[PDB]
Parts: sequence; C-alpha cells; structure tokens
Amino acid sequence: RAGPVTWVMMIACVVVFIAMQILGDQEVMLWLAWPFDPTLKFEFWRYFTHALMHFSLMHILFNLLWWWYLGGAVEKRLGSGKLIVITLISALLSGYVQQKFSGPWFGGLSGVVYALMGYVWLRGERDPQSGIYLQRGLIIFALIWIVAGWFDLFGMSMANGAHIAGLAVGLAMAFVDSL
Ligand SMILES: *C(=O)c1cc(N)ccc1[C@@H](*)C(=O)OC
Repeated sequence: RAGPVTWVMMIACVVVFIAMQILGDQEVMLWLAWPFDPTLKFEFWRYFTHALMHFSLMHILFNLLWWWYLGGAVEKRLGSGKLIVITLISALLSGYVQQKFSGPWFGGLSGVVYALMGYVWLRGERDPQSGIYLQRGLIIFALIWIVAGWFDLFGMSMANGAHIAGLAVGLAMAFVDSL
C-alpha cells in the first residue's frame, strides 16, 4: 500500500478540495494561496499550500492518480524523506515561476507531478541501481501529459509556468541524485 507521505498528501488534497466545495474556491485561496498581499509574505505555508488546491474533479483526480503511482514508487524505493523533499522543492519552485508570470491566484499538485515524472524517469535512466524507474508504457503517457500541459490541451484557464518549472526541478534532482 501507499507509504505515509503518499497517503497524507492525498488525504490533505481531498480535505482541501472538500473545503473548496463547501466554502467556495476563492475563500480557500484567501487562506492557502501564494502571498497575494505584502501583509501575507511571512505566512510561509503559502509558498507550498497552493499545491493542495484543485479547481475541478478532473484536476484533482488525475493529479492524485499520478501522485499515488509516482510518489508511492519514490517513497517505497527511496524513502519518505526523499518524497518530502522532492515535493517541497517542486512546489516552491513551480509556484515561484507561476507567480512570476501569472500572479498568485493558482493551485494544483501538477507542478509536483511533473517533477515526479522527470525524476523517476531520469533517475532510472541514469542510476538503474537506485531500483526505481518509469516503465516504458508510462513514459508514453507521461510524455502525453507533458504535451497536454505545454499545449494547453486540458481545457484549463490556469497558465503552465508551474508545469515546466516542475519538470525541470524533477530532472535536476535526478541528475544530482544519480551522482
Ligand atoms: C497543475 O496542478 C497546475 C498547477 C498550476 N498552478 C498551474 C498549472 C497546472 C497545470 C496542470 O494542472 O496540468 C495538469
């Protein structure tokens, strides 16, 4: 079954998604979004918690499916702490880039997912002895996912700075780790 980190991320995203349905999207964003006013700059959770918010059923479903699979794999083969760090780094960096180009009103675990895609792949392709890799078939679907993000094929208004920054981060960490 899914490790503790894989699990708590999924439950946290579900809990937050429920709150967004009950209270509305904007209201939850007041609390969890990247700082949108200078008065909010020291509320350090916001640099990360944007990743917990999803704006539709499909948004959350596909993110959690990928997270469940890729995150679960990282945790099992490389440990909980490693998944934690990939998650914090990709969340922080993807938010930063997204914000830079589009402002603070955004959310979604997809920055982390793309990081996990790049990470699991490059790490298997450069350090097979790590005991983790992205199976041939899933490489294909990962690529399609990336293509869909890049060309805005999801039918989402959300921009896609988060997407490329996430992938770049995952690749970079795999590089460093395979050394
Ligand atoms: C994904 O979670 C996400 C998040 C943000 N902030 C911007 C874009 C995207 C793209 C996406 O949902 O790809 C699936």
